[PDB]
Amino acid sequence: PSVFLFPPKPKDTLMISRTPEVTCVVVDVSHEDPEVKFNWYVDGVEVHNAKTKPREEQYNSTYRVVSVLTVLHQDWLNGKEYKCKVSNKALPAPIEKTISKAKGQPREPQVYTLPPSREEMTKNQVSLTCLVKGFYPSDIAVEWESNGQPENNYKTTPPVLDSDGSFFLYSKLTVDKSRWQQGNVFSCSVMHEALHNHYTQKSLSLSP
Amino acid sequence: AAGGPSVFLFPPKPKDTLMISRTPEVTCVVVDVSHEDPEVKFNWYVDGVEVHNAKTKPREEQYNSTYRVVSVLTVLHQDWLNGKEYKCKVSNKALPAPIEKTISKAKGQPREPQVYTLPPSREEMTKNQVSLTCLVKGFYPSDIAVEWESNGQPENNYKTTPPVLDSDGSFFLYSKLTVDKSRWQQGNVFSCSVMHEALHNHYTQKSLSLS
Ligand SMILES: *[C@@H]1O[C@H](CO[C@@H]2O[C@@H](C)[C@@H](O)[C@@H](O)[C@@H]2O)[C@@H](O[C@@H]2O[C@H](CO)[C@@H](O[C@@H]3O[C@H](CO[C@H]4O[C@H](CO)[C@@H](O)[C@H](O)[C@@H]4O[C@@H]4O[C@H](CO)[C@@H](O)[C@H](O)[C@H]4NC(C)=O)[C@@H](O)[C@H](O[C@H]4O[C@H](CO)[C@@H](O)[C@H](O)[C@@H]4O[C@@H]4O[C@H](CO)[C@@H](O)[C@H](O)[C@H]4NC(C)=O)[C@@H]3O)[C@H](O)[C@H]2NC(C)=O)[C@H](O)[C@H]1NC(C)=O
Ligand SMILES: *[C@@H]1O[C@H](CO[C@@H]2O[C@@H](C)[C@@H](O)[C@@H](O)[C@@H]2O)[C@@H](O[C@@H]2O[C@H](CO)[C@@H](O[C@@H]3O[C@H](CO[C@H]4O[C@H](CO)[C@@H](O)[C@H](O)[C@@H]4O[C@@H]4O[C@H](CO)[C@@H](O)[C@H](O)[C@H]4NC(C)=O)[C@@H](O)[C@H](O[C@H]4O[C@H](CO)[C@@H](O)[C@H](O)[C@@H]4O[C@@H]4O[C@H](CO)[C@@H](O)[C@H](O)[C@H]4NC(C)=O)[C@@H]3O)[C@H](O)[C@H]2NC(C)=O)[C@H](O)[C@H]1NC(C)=O
Repeated sequence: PSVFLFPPKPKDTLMISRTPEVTCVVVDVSHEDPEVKFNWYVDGVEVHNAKTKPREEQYNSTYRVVSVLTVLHQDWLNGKEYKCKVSNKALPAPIEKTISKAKGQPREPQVYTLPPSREEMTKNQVSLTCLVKGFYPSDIAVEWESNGQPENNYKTTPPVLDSDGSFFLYSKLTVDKSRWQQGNVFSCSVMHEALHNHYTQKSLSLSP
Repeated sequence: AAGGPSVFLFPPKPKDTLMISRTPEVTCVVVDVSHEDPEVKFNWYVDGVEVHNAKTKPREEQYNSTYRVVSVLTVLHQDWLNGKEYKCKVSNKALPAPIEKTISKAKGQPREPQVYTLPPSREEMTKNQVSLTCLVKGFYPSDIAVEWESNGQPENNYKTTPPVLDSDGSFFLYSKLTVDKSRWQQGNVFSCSVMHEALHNHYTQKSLSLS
């Protein structure tokens, strides 16, 4: 009976309206004995606002069981540690796992939008590029929007270690050449802990 | 022998397979050859046919007090690019049966990358350093080589992202070259070179300069 501990999603830790959650999912719990207790700790203290979802049989007839702990944005961003502690009857030792935010002095990313190259204008789909460089540590969120809705067709590289010890990444958003040619404005939104309000937005549109 | 000698098979480097003036090599490396049983025999096979052009290196002693033997098979660019299988067979009397390893190019229909160069953002023109971007878009499979040069010489203060899987099943990546604002101001020309099996001549080069 083995444990997996998942951290809150970056964007949930960065925007205070959202709810960051730490997840403790126990997998491979027998029919034999299947009951399982969850106790949660922040810097070694007992918390009791965990919402635990009932046992779930897979096809592996083996049961999965999830305890979700809601956390405070500042506690996570300040580096506090979260331990999940699981008590099954199916092994003597109640067994445990910790996580916390990755360490490192925050570095503020620079965000730059780049129009498509003139060679791509022969195609009827074109690429809009968002470059995010100089950030540390690497937990980040990047998204594209237009006129207040999210834009589907994009993909973001994973962070890449630059020469100066900071990270960079690129996000490519693909759109119809027509929408670009009509002067539609597209925004790159970036969320990172070293930004003011943890948020910035840079716009991009067909220039005159 | 540690838990017996063990074998590792290394493919050629992509660039060597793609430029025909370079020499692509498959390398078979055997480690943990005991002092009691120090002889090792390589047999090479390409699509199940033995070849005899391999170049076997002496036999070098490691600090664990145990041997390392390397054999090097030169391969044909087009044989590798056509998907042929390379097979190393290693015999040593510390082993009950000979060990064999197989290697070959990543499979799948090739697709040609498009290469676009993007100048630095106007907002970056405040800083001392600016970023020149090479977008390489739509390629399959993912083995690729991307380099930056200026006046024939490499630049090397650049980083390439790994291939990212795109929505249409192909890959793309970006290559970022960081340059002194002054060299970009002077009109210095920079060039992104790409090597990939679906390019004409396996090669292309896109240039950008100021204005
Ligand atoms: C019975 O069948 C079920 C059915 O589930 C199956 O799920 C997938 C994999 C498909 O096969 C489905 O078709 C199928 O239905 C089995 O359930 C699976 O069990 C395995 C093993 O127990 C788990 O694999 C582990 O995965 C986690 C990370 O998984 C996330 O991403 C998965 C995509 O691959 C996704 O499917 C998962 O749902 C999970 O998603 C997370 O969900 C949480 C909460 O819901 C959420 O917060 C997140 O949004 C989301 N996160 C992500 C990233 O998507 C991982 O823990 C495991 O990796 C460990 O082991 C490797 C060995 O080293 C290593 O590569 C990893 O780094 C990690 O290793 C540990 O890492 C750290 C250091 O970094 C350290 O603590 C440790 O020292 C180190 N080493 C070890 C040994 O721990 C592994 O990849 C599946 O996730 C799980 N599926 C689901 C849906 O839960 C079940 O196991 C079967 N029973 C049997 C065989 O008995
Ligand atoms: C005794 O000593 C010897 C000699 O080692 C040297 O001397 C001692 C005294 C120390 O000082 C050492 O530090 C020193 O290295 C030991 O021999 C070592 O044995 C281990 C295994 O026990 C081998 O590990 C394998 O490593 C390869 C990658 O190795 C490259 O990179 C190393 C640097 O990181 C470098 O040291 C190697 O020389 C080799 O370098 C490459 O060389 C080629 C040509 O020679 C060159 O073209 C390349 O440019 C160059 N590259 C680099 C980066 O330098 C690794 O691939 C293996 O991983 C596979 O196997 C693992 C299990 O064995 C598995 O966990 C992995 O996931 C991985 O699995 C593979 O996955 C791929 C992809 O999916 C798949 O295609 C494969 O089928 C699959 N293969 C397998 C087997 O599953 C592996 O980790 C060391 O290379 C080797 N060292 C040397 C120098 O040869 C020995 O261990 C010592 N024994 C005792 C008892 O002490």
